Amino acid sequence: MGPGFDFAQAIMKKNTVIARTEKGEFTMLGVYDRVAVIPTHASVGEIIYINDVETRVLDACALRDLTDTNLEITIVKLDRNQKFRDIRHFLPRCEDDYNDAVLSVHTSKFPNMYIPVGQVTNYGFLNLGGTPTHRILMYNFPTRAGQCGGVVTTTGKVIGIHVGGNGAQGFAAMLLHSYFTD
Ligand SMILES: COc1cc(C(=O)O)cc(OC)c1OC
Repeated sequence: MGPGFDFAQAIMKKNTVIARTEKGEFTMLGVYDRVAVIPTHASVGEIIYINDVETRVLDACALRDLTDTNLEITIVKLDRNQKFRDIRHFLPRCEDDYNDAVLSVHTSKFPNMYIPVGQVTNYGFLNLGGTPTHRILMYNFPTRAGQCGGVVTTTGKVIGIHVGGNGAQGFAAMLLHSYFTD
């Protein structure tokens, strides 16, 4: 409907797949080569379904900060026959607050879904499902089951992936450029 939705749609159309684990179907952001991200609570194993294709997992790393606190991001390398467009130049370098973000989701349950979530706070610490978590972004939208892994963007930046909510607020894990230096 506007330039925010334009950027979000460009990311969804080329850099997302539908990931299925034993814990559910998730929006999965492809970042470069065969490397993607997903919430850690997806519990990625040795095998994952990618757009309903059985796919070997070459590597999976559940990220933690240097205080050894959960970040809720798993980086997955997929045994896929095709690379993602490299979008690392759209990742922020530092923790920040943002204006006018979009949360985009693509699954069987929620195809081509885009939500204007407005202002995004650098919230920091969250007890996420009982797990102390750092680098959380917060937005005031009543996000639901089915939106986990959803991409959070502004115009020109891919800033986070949706990991939870409390009925009134939604919470995303930050994506930082430094996670994807190879
Ligand atoms: C349609 O929105 C954009 C898409 C892309 C892209 O390369 O996908 C790059 C942009 O910045 C130059 C955009 O504007 C912020």
